Amino acid sequence: MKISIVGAGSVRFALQLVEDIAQTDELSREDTHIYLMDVHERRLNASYILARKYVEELNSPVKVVKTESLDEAIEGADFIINTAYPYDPRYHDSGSQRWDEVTKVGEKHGYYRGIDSQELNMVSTYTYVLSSYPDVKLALEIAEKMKKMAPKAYLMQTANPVFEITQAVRRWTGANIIGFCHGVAGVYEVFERLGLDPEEVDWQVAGVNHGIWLNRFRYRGKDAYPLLDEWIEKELSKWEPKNPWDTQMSPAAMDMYRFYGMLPIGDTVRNGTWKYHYNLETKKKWFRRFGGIDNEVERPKFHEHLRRARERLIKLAEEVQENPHLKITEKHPEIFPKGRLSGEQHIPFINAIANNKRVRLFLNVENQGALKDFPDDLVMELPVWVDSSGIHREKVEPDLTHRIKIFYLWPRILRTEWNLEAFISRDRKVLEEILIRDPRTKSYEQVVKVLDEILSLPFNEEIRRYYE
Amino acid sequence: MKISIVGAGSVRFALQLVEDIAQTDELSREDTHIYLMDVHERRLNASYILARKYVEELNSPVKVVKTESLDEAIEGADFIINTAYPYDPRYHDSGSQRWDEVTKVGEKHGYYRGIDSQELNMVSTYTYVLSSYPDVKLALEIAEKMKKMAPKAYLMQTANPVFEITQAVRRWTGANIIGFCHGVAGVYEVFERLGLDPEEVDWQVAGVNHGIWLNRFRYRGKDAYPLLDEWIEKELSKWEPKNPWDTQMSPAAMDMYRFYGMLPIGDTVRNGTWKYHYNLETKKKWFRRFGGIDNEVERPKFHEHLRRARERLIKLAEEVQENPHLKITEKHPEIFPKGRLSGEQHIPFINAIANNKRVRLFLNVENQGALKDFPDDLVMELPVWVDSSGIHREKVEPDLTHRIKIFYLWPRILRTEWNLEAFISRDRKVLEEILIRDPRTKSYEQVVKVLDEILSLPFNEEIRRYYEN
Ligand SMILES: [Mn+2]
Ligand SMILES: [Mn+2]
Repeated sequence: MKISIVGAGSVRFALQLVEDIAQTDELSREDTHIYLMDVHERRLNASYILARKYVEELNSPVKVVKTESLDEAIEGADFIINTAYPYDPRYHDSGSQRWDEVTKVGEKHGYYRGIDSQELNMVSTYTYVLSSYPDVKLALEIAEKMKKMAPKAYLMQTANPVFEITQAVRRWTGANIIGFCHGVAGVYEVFERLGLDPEEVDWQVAGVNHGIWLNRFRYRGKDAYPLLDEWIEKELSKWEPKNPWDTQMSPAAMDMYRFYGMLPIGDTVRNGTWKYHYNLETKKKWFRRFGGIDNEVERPKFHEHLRRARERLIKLAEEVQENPHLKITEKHPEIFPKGRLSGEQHIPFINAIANNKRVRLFLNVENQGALKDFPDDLVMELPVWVDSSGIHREKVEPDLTHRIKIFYLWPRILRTEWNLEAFISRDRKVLEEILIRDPRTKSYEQVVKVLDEILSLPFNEEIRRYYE
Repeated sequence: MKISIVGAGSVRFALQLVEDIAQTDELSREDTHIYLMDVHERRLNASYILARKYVEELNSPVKVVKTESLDEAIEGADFIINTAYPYDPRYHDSGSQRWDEVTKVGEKHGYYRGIDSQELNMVSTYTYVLSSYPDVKLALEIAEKMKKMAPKAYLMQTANPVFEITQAVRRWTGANIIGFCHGVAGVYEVFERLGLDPEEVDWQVAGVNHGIWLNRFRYRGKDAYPLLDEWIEKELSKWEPKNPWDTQMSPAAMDMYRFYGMLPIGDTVRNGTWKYHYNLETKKKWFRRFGGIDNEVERPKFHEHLRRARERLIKLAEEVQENPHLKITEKHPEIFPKGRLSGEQHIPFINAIANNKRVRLFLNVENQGALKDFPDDLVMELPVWVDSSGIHREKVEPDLTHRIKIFYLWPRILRTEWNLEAFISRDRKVLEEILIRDPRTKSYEQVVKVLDEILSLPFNEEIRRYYEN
């Protein structure tokens, strides 16, 4: 089989994908070809060398290939993983650096954390100038190529905005796309914090990408929510975040639980109303110490760490290339483990589809009735069981609460429709209309000016012309 | 037949209803009984005397009765017209005055035009502290009474919020309510400005209460929107409103037309985004001279005007009580016309249901498939044909645009659900959550304080306790 990783320049992630493949029995065979593709020659090479080296040390028969041709990566593929984050190397070092520059423009026009930060949509680098033109455009191009050169492949969309893109591709191309995100892993924080063994809990989450809720939580044959209530009464007050990313049991999470009736899970906790996000001091009240990860201090700090980690991997690539005796699985155990899968859903999905290794996943697929009061065709993030017969929606029960539907999911669904409309219409009036619905907007003149300046940045030339 | 007017203390409207009934040939009969009910004795009395006086001057066999009892008004009714605007007379002269005071508290806390003014919801006196407790409570009470004591009657809801109340009554009691509003009449304004004969226009509107769109506009066999475009290019810049209410052809309405692809009709124009409403100066840019009717200047002024008109009718009632020879149809023809219906929808509806006089109306009724992409059970404002077999939904064609659905109607529907949840949940957190979605909210502490003060007002004690555990 042929597994293609588009955007392999994202080195650490591409490596953890390869590692997961080489460590998976059913997939660790001679006829498993992994194609690594990216336009960035040096980042691609670093992933390539560290990937081949890793499989050699693991003694895995898997073949690793690299290429700079999208078409070559796609042709005849069985699985295509889209993790690309387009950017202009003349102006920026990465997509996240471009997002950061635009965010700063927004901030000077009075939009704290940028125009792309909206109610229920605070997750950083999720959308770009609202309609995410570069990311949607690329996914659509991949989807259309896949329909002709790889008619049986799954497009595994990991690049953001996952919700908008999966929905756009489905609606406009009919391509075989499935959105992947792993905010569901926040549920293990909850179990731990409450002193529960994960394998003794009967749970389910459902909702929308970065918008999922613990609809079922049961322990020793009963509702386990009373246990959370106890923890809130006794432990919430003294809760402290272990790092900027640590929000699952935060005051914001529990305030949302109090209102909605179920606990928001994972990135859902980041995606709250402005109640929790007005400014950095408000964020520190609701997430404590760091103010979470989506703020002016922590986010640029995170991106810088990413950049450095990547540059270390590139250097390490150089090392192994000159000293073929280097043992990376010994030198750097955390980056190159041998008994530890990443925990990411991508490779289990592949093993499930190809090899009938049945597993429960949480993926962005069309609703088709799983959630009542939502359209069949709406892409949602659902519990599904996957095997070689395909993707089977688990019955969602109990249902999501009324408040979650009317106050959280529906408003998020409408924003998806607004962002999609902003992309397809090529109409600047839609971009304006979105900002007019933005609580931070104080005047129409403000809306016009922030968009004028953002669309006039030199690296946004194509986007500016698109809306002209 | 028994036609009950609940809230007949709203003198001029109650008279308009009586007048239409008396001038309707199939309803002018001695077994047509019009009950006027209201807890306000003076006002009820004035409606009562002027009503009986008018039906005499017309020689109608219609019987007019007055009662301060809700139960008596409802018992055995065939049609119940709820036009009540509940208010505590210990504190205020009317519902409007109460709304005005609360609005000022909100403005003091930084909410221009009050917390009850929200995006797509600028119409003054439409909701009251978001959940409209007094008005929703009353409608529900009437609904349950009606199901028991008037099992076949129609509840014709006129009092606001019509959308919220109609939906709530349908969902929680399943009672036989239909919502009535007259925004659709802005369409004739469009025809007049374009120089078109109202009788030779093929038109349709659809959407939601105070949220309707001119989805079909055809003239002499051709889409007539090109004529609107023509008018915009030639006349818009010099357009001027005739009074604070004149907004149908405003720059606001046209700006919405340009974005959505269809013209907002009637009160829909008042119900825009904050783009047209940030402050009085912004209102004047988009609605010209007066800044429309929903502002700190024109609305109190209109409310005082109403109070003044009501008081003149009460004084006239006295005049007639002490001079049975006065002919009020002569003294004030404008107020007491003959051979001239108001143009309102309520009495034609009654004539259609009762006597099979078939008529096309625009009413709030369950969607039931009329509009694609909306639930069957959602209450919407639809073109319907009415007769003794009931309500027949006209085919809606052309469809409402995508933008109208995703940017206007759906956001409007969600707000109705928010407002409903704010009522039945008895939960103050829901009132808070709504203000948290509000642009003029700058902090949570602001939200807490504005609701605290509003709920602590002496006349809001019932609501205050309702929201307490
Ligand atoms: Mn994610
Ligand atoms: Mn109305």
